[PDB]
Parts: sequence; structure tokens; C-alpha cells
Amino acid sequence: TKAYAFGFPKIGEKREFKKALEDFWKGKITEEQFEEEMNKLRMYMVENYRKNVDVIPSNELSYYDFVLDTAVMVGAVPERFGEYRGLSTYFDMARGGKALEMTKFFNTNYHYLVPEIETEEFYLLENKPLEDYLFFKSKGIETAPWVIGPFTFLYLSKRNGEWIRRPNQMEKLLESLVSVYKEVFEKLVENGCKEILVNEPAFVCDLEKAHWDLILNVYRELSEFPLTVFTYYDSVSDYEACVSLPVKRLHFDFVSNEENLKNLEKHGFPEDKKLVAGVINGRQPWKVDLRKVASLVEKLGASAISNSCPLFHLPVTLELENNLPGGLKEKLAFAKEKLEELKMLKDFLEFEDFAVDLQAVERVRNPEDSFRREKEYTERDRIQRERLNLPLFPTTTIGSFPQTPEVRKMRSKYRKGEISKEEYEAFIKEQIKKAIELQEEIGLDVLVHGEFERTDMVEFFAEKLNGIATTQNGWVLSYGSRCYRPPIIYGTVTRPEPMTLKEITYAQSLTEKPVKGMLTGPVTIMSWSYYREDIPEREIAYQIALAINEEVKDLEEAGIKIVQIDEPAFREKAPIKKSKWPEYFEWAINAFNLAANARPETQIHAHMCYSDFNEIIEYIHQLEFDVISIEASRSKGEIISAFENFKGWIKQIGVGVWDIHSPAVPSINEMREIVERVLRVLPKELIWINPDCGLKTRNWDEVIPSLRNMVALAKEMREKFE
Ligand SMILES: N[C@@H](CCS)C(=O)O
Ligand SMILES: OC[C@@H](O)[C@@H](O)CO
Ligand SMILES: [Zn+2]
Repeated sequence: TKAYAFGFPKIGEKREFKKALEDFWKGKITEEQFEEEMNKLRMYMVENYRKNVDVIPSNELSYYDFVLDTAVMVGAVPERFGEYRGLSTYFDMARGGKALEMTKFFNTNYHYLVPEIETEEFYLLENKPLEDYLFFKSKGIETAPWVIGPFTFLYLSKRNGEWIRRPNQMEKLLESLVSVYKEVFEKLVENGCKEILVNEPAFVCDLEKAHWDLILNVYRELSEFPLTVFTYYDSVSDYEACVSLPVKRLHFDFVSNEENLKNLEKHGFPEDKKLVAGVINGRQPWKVDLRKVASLVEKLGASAISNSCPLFHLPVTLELENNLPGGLKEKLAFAKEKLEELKMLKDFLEFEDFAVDLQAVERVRNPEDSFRREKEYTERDRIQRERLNLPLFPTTTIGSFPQTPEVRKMRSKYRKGEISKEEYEAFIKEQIKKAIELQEEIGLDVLVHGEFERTDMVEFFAEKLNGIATTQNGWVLSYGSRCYRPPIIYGTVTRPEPMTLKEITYAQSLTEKPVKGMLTGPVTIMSWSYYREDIPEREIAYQIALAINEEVKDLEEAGIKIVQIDEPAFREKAPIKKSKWPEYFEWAINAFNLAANARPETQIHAHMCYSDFNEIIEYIHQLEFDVISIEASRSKGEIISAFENFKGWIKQIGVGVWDIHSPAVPSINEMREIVERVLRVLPKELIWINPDCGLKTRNWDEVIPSLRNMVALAKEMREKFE
């Protein structure tokens, strides 16, 4: 049985990739030295593949993004960049003020760079897949170039600001594109390349028959090449149509869904091609029963096997993770150990009761009114307004404030244990007190504690929740040179003790103005983490939801009038197929309402970072919040159209009027344009004024003046609509 593997992490066991990248950018090392560091990573990867699988991928060490590489390869370099000079122009397209837009790669935590097609004509600008081939060739190693298929490349790109996803939009462009590919392939085939790994994950989106008619012709023109196509993240939209493509080797993801299998054993698989069962999950870190897996591969008479989806979604290795909770490590498996499981499967082909809180589990299993707030919005509204006494067009912020390097250095010392709880506790309060006075002096109406004690919105909570563990070196690539260690939800989730009361209560005792409670939603917490697969995702979300609700009662009991639940993954966690959204939102909505099941007089705020709400608004309407903050600066308020077009919308809206990803200071005229836009249809008493999002990434010198304008804006605004 032929064993395949792809997506093995490119970062290195010590994140040497990130270091080489940052050393080159800062000027600490030359391109030659950079390349040397790179070539070493290449050997590190091929070495791991060789020891476990039969097919060793090639062209996988992207210096920033593989979609970007695909774009450079076909000549898609925006005119603003001039002539492609090399890494220099390559990094200009990846980072900095002229860079391509970045965004999430399908439903994962990896971000790619969006190509911008400015001409209908593509051409072979650079054959990176051949370069890399001859490279592992010189070193005496045979590799199968790893490329992103032509259909997917276009589907992940834009033209004149719009995704290129309708069949009429792609048709013309594709013809000119496959020309570059065929050209690339022939060259590979000439130099002896015996196999090419083509990636078409876009085959799993909700495609029209017309898409397939188009895809079919794409692959007819490339039929003379030794292509092996892979699909993952969900089931392919048209099974029968997919198994008809002019390809001899076809990969399927049998882990992330039940449709591929069901389809394959209801309509069968063609005898003119070979199946490569993707049976090892590349998105979860759990050790699996290679038994029941061998049974699958056997019953399906699959000729090959491989991981379901890329392995770059997992950490490099579990080897040194020896500080994990009791028994956890024994059940884990990261990238390298996934490669080892494949080998064990090949060779053979030739733990549920863990961490459980039955009272918690049962608690979840058992009233209905725990998902519904005792009163309807219109009633809660009256009370809250009376309690709050806020002015018309009340101003507030999203939560975090810039971080002094001292703030950063100190929070790390507490983790490392260098200082004591008391000493860190004292430091944070001085940071909070300083923040509260500044905000009061600026003129804000509703204040926040600054989140100086939090590394990030998910990690902070993972370390305080039972059933969730964090790793030491489990670093995963997000984009460019930035990595993140995703927590691991290994058991039933419960909160042992209050997690935020000390800072929130303290912050509030220093002011007569309302100080927001600051929580992260249940979906977002699991969206950024790995979690158990042996239980419905809905259950894990409910467990975390209960944990957060318990925290909400504490804040209320303590006298906090406003509580904010950040739920930016509400939409991001959503299935890739919009057709599978119904089921998903059902439990995602319940999880949020369960977490925000507060008393009538507690004003709940929901914060979301989405650039557009037209496709989920019917789902948002169902969340029992009292106000929802949104990022309206980029659209200059136009993002409000989904709200003003929603019949019967009556909830408050935190209009983001400032783009916190740019260090610039939004002028008053600037912020007004947006507010004015939002006041076109919606009642003035529904509007709040705030920044697009949190300020943890900005600097105080840019924040103070921007905040002053924002307060100055609301002042003027109140004078008008007096
Ligand atoms: N409370 C967080 C929200 C991030 S979406 C912040 O203000 O940074
Ligand atoms: O249908 C999937 C699309 O919306 C993007 O997530 C692909 O990256
Ligand atoms: Zn945000």
C-alpha cells in the first residue's frame, strides 16, 4: 500500500523558519544565509517524510504563503510592484503597505494572501516547482511537486475587488491559466518527475454543476501528466463528477465528513483510477485506533493512504511536551507522530473515558429556560437604560489597550513563575488604575480594564478552565512568521473558580462609570483550540458555555452592569459548505445564549469582527445580546446595510468608527461620515460610538489622540440630534 503525506509543518522544531524570516527582514542575515537556513528546513522535512512515507512532497517550503507562490509562478504580480525582482518583490507582496490582502485559508487558522488578477493573460514567470525538484534531485532524492490546482487558485483570488467564483468569471481566465500549468508540468515530466500532487480543496465548497463542467475541461487538457489530485476539509460537492476527472490517482478526505465514504460505497469508485484514502486527521492531535482505520482501507480496497488534510494545522512534535496534564501526552499525536501512524498503517497493511466530570456532563445533559433570558429585549432595554443613565451616542472601547514592553515582560515573568501572584497582582492594578484615570480624563462613557494580564483572548481562559490544557512547544503557523500554540480541550470543561472578578471588580471600584465585564465566547474558545472528537462539538460548546455563564453570574453578583462576550468565531467556525450552516448555527446560537444567559438588568454586549453581515444576520438576530459592536470603518458605515434592511431590528449597535490595524489617527470629519451613514435609517438611540476592535496592537501615542476625537465626535453628534 502506497503511503502519502503532505503539509508537514515547515516551521522547524525550534521555529527556525520564523527566526530565519525575521533575521532576513531585520537585516541580521543575507539572502544567501537565509537560503541556507531554508535549505536546511527542506532537508528536515524530507527526512521526516522519507522515514515514514513512500511519496515525498516537494515545493512545500514557501517563504511566506503558497498561494502567493502560485501567483508569482503564473505571472500574477500587481503593477504597483513593478518587475518581480525576487524575494524583495516577493516580500513586498506579502508584507508592508503595498501587500496583498490576507485572509483565512478555508475554515482553518492559516491565512493566505489573496491574488489580484489584473490581466487576462498568465505566463510562466518562475517555475519554483522545478527548481525545488532539481534541488532534491541534486541531493539525490525523488520528490512529487506539491501545487495548488488551477481551479482553486482562481477560486481563492479576486478581480477588480470581487472573488472569481462564478463559472462565467473563471471560464476565460482558466484557459490562459492551464497553459502555464501544462507548461510547468511538461518541464517536470521531462526531468523525470514521476508524480505531481495537485491540491483542489475548492472541490468541497458548494459548487454548481457548471463549476464541474468547467473543472472537467481543465483536467482534460492536463490528462497527459502524472497528476494526483487531493481534496479535503469536507466532502466533494459532486462525487460522480469528481470521480470522472481525467486523473489516474484521486485523494479523498474520509475524516472531516461522512459524505465521501457514504458516496463511494453507494455509487462506487471507478476502476480506471486509484483511490488514496486520506485517513489520518491533520487538524486534530489525537492518537487514533489504527485498527478501525485499517478496516476502512481494507473494506474499500484502497491502494494508498495518507493524511486527510494538510499536517501544517498541527504542531511539529509531541516529543518534549512533558508538562502536560496527567495522562494527556499518552493520547496525543502531532505532525511527526502522524507521519509515524501512517507508516504503522502501511506496515500493518502488508481511551474514551478520559477526563470526565459526570456532574458537569450531566449538568449539560439536563432546563430549557437556561438558553432563554427571563425577559424580552424591549423589557430588558428599559431597565438597563434606567440603570445605566448613558448619554445619547455613548462612547466605549472594545477591551484591550496598548502594551508597554514592561507589561509584556511582567506577564511572562508571572507565567515563568519569576514573580509571585501578589507581585503580578499589584502590577496589573497599577496598570488598570492608570488606564481608568486616562479614560475618565479622555471622556469615555463606558470603560474597560485593558486586558493587560491576558496573553490573548483564548489562552487566558484556557489556563483557567478545567479540561483544557496548553502546551510548551506546540507552535502552529498562522501566517508569515507568526505562530500560535493552540490549547487542547482534552476533557469535560468546568471552571474551578472565578476567572476575571479580581481585575473587573477592582477596575470598577475606581470609577462611578460602568466598567465592562470581558469574556470570550464558547465557540471562539474551541475555534482556536484542538478538542476531543469522541463527543458532539455541540456538547463541548455547551460545557464551555456553562463555564462562562457561571462567570457571568459572578460579575453580576459583584455589581457589574455591563458584560461583553467576544464571539468572533461565530461565523469563522461555520462549515465550509454554506449548505451545512443550518445545523451548525443551531448549536452555535444556543452556546452563545447559554453563555450570555444573564439577568434582565445585565446589559450584554456581543462583539464580532466580520467585515460583512448580509449572510448571517438571520442567525445574529437570534443571539440574546443587548448591543452588538461591529467594525464599520473600512466600509465607512456601509456595513450597516444588513441591519437597516432587517425587518424589525431593534437592538443597539456599537458602530466601529476607527481602523485599529493602521497607526493613523482618524479625523473627526472621518469618523462622522460613518456615524452619519449609520443614522440614515436606524433610530439614533440604538447607536454607540467605539473603535473597530481592541487596541492591544496600537501604541498609546496613536490611541489617546484618536480616542479624544472619538469623544469629540460624539459631543458634536449629540449637539445635532439633540
Ligand atoms: N476584548 C478583545 C476583543 C478582540 S475581537 C479586545 O478588545 O482585544
Ligand atoms: O467556500 C469557502 C470560501 O468561502 C473560503 O473559505 C475559501 O478559503
Ligand atoms: Zn474585533
